[PDB]
Amino acid sequence: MYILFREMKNNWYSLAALLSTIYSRHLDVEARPVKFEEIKKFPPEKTIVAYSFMSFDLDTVREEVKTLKERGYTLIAGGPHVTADPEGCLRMGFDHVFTGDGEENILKFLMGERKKIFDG
Amino acid sequence: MYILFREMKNNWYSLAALLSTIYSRHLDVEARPVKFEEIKKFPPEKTIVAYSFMSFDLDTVREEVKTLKERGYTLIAGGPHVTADPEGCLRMGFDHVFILKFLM
Ligand SMILES: [Pt+2]
Repeated sequence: MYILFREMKNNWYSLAALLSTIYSRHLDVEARPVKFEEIKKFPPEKTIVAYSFMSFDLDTVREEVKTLKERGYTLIAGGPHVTADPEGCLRMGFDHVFTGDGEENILKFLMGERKKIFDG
Repeated sequence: MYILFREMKNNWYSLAALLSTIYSRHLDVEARPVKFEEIKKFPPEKTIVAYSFMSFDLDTVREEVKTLKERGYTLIAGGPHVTADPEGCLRMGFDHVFILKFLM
């Protein structure tokens, strides 16, 4: 009772750090949370979608990815699953994947680093 | 330019069946999706924290479980890694593992 809470991981990046760095480094980037029905309010040419999921969700992720790729977005992903078999996620349609901690690696990506796999 | 984050938000929470209640039913019980670096401001005596995690990041869970328990927070848990060896998650400092029956 009395104010229940939630914690999830979704730890593969640090949001606060990400927003902080985008702010401090004067990058041109807009980070927003999104439900799949949300977009395309955003042009795929200018838009990157980042994914985090468990070993589950793999069937609907595989579906959402193929759709979003058909609509010509850029897809990156991280989290507990992506850490193990990042190659599958790459063969799943993701453009760039991030194993382990991707807090620093994601910033390198936004700054132009094109690696298919960012180690963590 | 635009980076959009898609969270899957899988739940052991039995949909809104168990959830939509704490909103609807509970005047004295409160629910909301949240994250860390928060939960600090909330009173430890009253607050419940429901963790969801994999075998990965099990060090961060333990580390946060050490801080929150020392501060007095009551922590619950559920998930794939909580399912397998809940006794381990219990020794980790979680008060109960997996819902509406408990909150009463
Ligand atoms: Pt999880």
